Amino acid sequence: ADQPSPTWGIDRIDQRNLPLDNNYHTDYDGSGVTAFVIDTGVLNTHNEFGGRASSGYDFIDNDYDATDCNGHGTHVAGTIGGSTYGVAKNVNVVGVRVLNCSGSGSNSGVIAGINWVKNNASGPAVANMSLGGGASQATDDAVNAAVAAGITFVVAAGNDNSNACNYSPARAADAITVGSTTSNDSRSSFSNYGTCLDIYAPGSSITSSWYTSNSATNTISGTSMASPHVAGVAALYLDENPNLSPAQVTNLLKTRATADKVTDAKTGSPNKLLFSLA
Ligand SMILES: [Ca+2]
Repeated sequence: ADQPSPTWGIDRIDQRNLPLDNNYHTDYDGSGVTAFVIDTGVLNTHNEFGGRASSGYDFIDNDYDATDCNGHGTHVAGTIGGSTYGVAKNVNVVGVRVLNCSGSGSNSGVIAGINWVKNNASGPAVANMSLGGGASQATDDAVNAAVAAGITFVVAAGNDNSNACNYSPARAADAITVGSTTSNDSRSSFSNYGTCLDIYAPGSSITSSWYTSNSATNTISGTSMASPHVAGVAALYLDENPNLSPAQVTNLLKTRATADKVTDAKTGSPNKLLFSLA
């Protein structure tokens, strides 16, 4: 399929070179794959999802209603799997709410959400974590264990304009850690960087769904916006080949990535820009 006039992020990922061609081509769509969005919740009824979004668990309220009262998780989820704004337009979306209405949460609750995905994922699965905090081996262990259990984890590098290795789950060995770029292929000014990164993806001024109505959109910036582009492409690859392990997904992302495009990428950063096609 070819989507004309896509938002810039997804426009960027299906081509090697600028300028943007105002087209988002897909050969796959994330069919048969589930993307777990560990975040502020998801507005399941948003027009973007067409029924494909449902609640996993809410660790803020302690119940099964993982609706979004912040917006962040809905935006992240639309980048992964929205009809208009999304990479993988037929993926299943499951909200795992670990962040409150103000976008905050405890290490304990985030770990609870990671474990929940590990224990509940069935079939080809990817999990996205557009969130981070101070270095935590407890958090890293939970991520690494969920990955060892067969779920590809994709996480934001963080918005500190610093070495991403200082933060969890960014530094977690088996996380795919995602830095942010702009529409001219610069590292975003806020993007964390360095050897704990695996890949770069569009993260500045990304348009996607928002929680205020079933048709609402928002345009926001962050490694939190870059992460779901990568999670969405993992879902494409797992539709294409449902037999890939997380390690094989990681390798395929890296071998398929566009090389040597990111300017000001910083010492130790992999100069790899997300590429969605096979
Ligand atoms: Ca394009």
